[PDB]
Formats: sequence, structure tokens, C-alpha cells
Amino acid sequence: EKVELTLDPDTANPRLILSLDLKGVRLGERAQDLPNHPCRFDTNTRVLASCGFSSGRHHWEVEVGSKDGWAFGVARESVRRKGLTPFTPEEGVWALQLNGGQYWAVTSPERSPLSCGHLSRVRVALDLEVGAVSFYAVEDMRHLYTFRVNFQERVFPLFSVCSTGTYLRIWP
Ligand SMILES: NC(=O)CC[C@H](NC(=O)[C@H](Cc1ccccc1)N1Cc2ccccc2C1=O)C(=O)O
Repeated sequence: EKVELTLDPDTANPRLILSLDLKGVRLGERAQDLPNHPCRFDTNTRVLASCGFSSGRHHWEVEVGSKDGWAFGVARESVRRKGLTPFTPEEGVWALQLNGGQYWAVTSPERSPLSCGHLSRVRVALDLEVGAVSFYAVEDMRHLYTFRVNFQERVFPLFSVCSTGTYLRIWP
């Protein structure tokens, strides 16, 4: 069930910078001049993994920056790439987020504050049989949050970074 992911550069918003190893994402100062690939998020600061899941159970781990500005989890493949989307379950993203110095599950219309400790590394567990996306703090595999979803399509690991001082990294 453990998966080895890499970030898909064709999906990445042109302001993002992906590390050479395709495991890390940060936000650059300027938009790169990149082609208008159909998979590319052209406005929101997102990138997907190159691999998505249609069935079964899979998990991966994400190292998280201490500073505000990231969100990560999963997106349905049909998430709109072109134009400005809301970052919400209805628009096809199921994510945890750090901002305002607080961790959130990005529920809508109101986000859900989590009372977890400081997070360093998070396991994401996607179960398409059960219909759930779950997040655990790695150190004691402490459950943080589950979204229950009836996924009817391929689901991709999702990352977003909208501040220059933070990052996400597929671990290790
Ligand atoms: N990482 C998260 O916490 C998930 C939110 C994230 N937010 C965005 O993409 C927002 C969208 C927006 C918000 C307000 C006005 C206009 C556009 N952007 C785009 C942008 C470009 C360059 C510098 C920063 C930003 C930024 O904040 C997401 O939707 O993936």
C-alpha cells in the first residue's frame, strides 16, 4: 500500500518550483514561462503527483514546512485546471492546510480547525474501497482527520503552496 510518488511538472502552476528530485514543491517569486499543458493549474498554486489511484488502498508521507501557506491531500482527476477555482471539497480537493499559524481540514463553507500538535511529517492514506482520505501525524501514527468521499474517478495526491517561505516534500 505504500507508494513512491513524484510530482508531475506538467500539472504544476508556473509559479511553483519543483525540486530536481520531483519530491519537493515551493513557491517561486515569479511565474516560469511554461507551456499551456491541459493538466497544468494555470491560476491556483497546485501540483499533483504523476500517479493517481482508481481502486484500493494507498498511502504516502509528506514533510511539511513550519510556515504558513501549504495545503495537501488529494484531488479528483476532474478538478478544474484552468481558471481560478475555490479550494474546496465541492471543487474536488480534500486537504489539510496550514495558515494563520493553525492547521485546518479544508471543509466548506467553514474550514475545520484541528487541535493537533505541530506537524512535521504526515501520512496520507487514500482508501477508495472505504471511500476515505485520512491524515496521520507520523510520529505515533496519530489520526488527524478523515474526509469520507465517494470517489467515482481517479484520485491524485495534491499539493499546494501559496507562500514563499514554506514547502511540502514527498518523504523521504
Ligand atoms: N496552498 C493553500 O493553502 C491552498 C490555497 C491555494 N490558493 C491559491 O492558489 C490562491 C488563489 C487566489 C487567492 C486570492 C486571489 C487570487 C487567487 N493563490 C494564487 C496565487 C498565486 C501566486 C501567489 C499566491 C497565490 C495564492 O494564494 C490553492 O487554491 O491551491
